[PDB]
Amino acid sequence: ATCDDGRTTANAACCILFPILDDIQENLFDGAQCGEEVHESLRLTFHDAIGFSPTLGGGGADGSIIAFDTIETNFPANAGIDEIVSAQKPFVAKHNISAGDFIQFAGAVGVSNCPGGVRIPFFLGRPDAVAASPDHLVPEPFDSVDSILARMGDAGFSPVEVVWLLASHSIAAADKVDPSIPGTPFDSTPEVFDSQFFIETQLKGRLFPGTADNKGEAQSPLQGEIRLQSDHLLARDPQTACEWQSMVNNQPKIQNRFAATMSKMALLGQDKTKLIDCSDVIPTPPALVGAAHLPAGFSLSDVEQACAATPFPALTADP
Ligand code: HEM
Ligand SMILES: C[As](C)(=O)[O-]
Ligand SMILES: [Ca+2]
Ligand SMILES: [Ca+2]
Ligand SMILES: [Mn+2]
Ligand SMILES: [Zn+2]
Ligand SMILES: [Zn+2]
Ligand SMILES: [Zn+2]
Ligand SMILES: [Zn+2]
Ligand SMILES: [Zn+2]
Ligand SMILES: [Zn+2]
Ligand SMILES: [Zn+2]
Ligand SMILES: [Zn+2]
Repeated sequence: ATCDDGRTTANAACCILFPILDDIQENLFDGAQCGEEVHESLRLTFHDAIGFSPTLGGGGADGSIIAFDTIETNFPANAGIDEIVSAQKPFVAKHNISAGDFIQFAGAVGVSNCPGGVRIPFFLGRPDAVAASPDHLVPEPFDSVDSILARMGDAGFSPVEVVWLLASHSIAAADKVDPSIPGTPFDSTPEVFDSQFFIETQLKGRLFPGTADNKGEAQSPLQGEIRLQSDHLLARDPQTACEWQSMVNNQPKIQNRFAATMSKMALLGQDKTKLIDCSDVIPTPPALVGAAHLPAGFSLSDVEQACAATPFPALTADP
């Protein structure tokens, strides 16, 4: 199909997304860059979608975190999310798509700006949200592995899928874990969707980048990087450590599994067969530039290897 401005897409219903794409690329993503608002928009896709429990309710990827922002943004696990919700709200008001569609569209567009990134499958047509998520549905960085895997499993994700989703932490920072050092990233390349997060979380912790007693924080290996306790444990626990290590210097697996599992997450509470595939509106991501490495001065002895079956791969260090 050909849209009014000459751009093409498989289904004509998708044409409405093109002015939305251009607006968010400039005005939410700072000119199609992989910066703060991409990272916050990607976090928003998960905090919207994981509000989904067969027992307790919540409609999953339904825009509830925007439609019922007064309730959801005050949940403790949603600390700091009000900023991206307030930034996205005027776009939803101006354009003619539902909040649930907008949150997943913005997350997919954002990720596509990141070198190494992927085009997350995107489907159009979610109805407006009809309930707020229950509290206590979003995993917290001081939750146990058992807790996190039980919560994610309740929403439909296996332990390997949790690891795959956490490739998101390769383009991510924290503002509320240690409020003395807001904006501190989880890996050394927060504007590159790469395996550095899976490498750097496996290094021996050395320091606290800000203060020393924050709930849900573990020691980091690097000044200028922050480590969550949940990531420390997921990299080391016998249920997940082998999958975690399998991501290291495995860019094709990171890409393939993150895209597939993000699509599953973006469809929680929805029926793909009732929606329209508009995946081809999402931009082509740039390539990695771009090689997996240990930080300068580090060696393989600094890796806390946690997979009994497979030795950690031999990486080189930056000079
Ligand atoms: C599995 C359990 C998870 C836990 C415990 C967790 C925890 C956290 C925490 C504590 C922060 C920092 C919030 C702040 O202080 O500002 C964060 C940020 C973030 N999370 Fe995760 N997360 C999890 C899973 C995921 C998933 C599945 C995604 C996929 C979309 C995701 C995407 C992000 C992104 C992109 C950020 C960066 C936000 C920014 O830069 O402001 N998280 N997460
Ligand atoms: C059950 As919970 C996700 O608030 O630790
Ligand atoms: Ca929701
Ligand atoms: Ca990265
Ligand atoms: Mn942030
Ligand atoms: Zn910006
Ligand atoms: Zn519009
Ligand atoms: Zn509407
Ligand atoms: Zn709770
Ligand atoms: Zn709790
Ligand atoms: Zn908890
Ligand atoms: Zn365990
Ligand atoms: Zn480096």
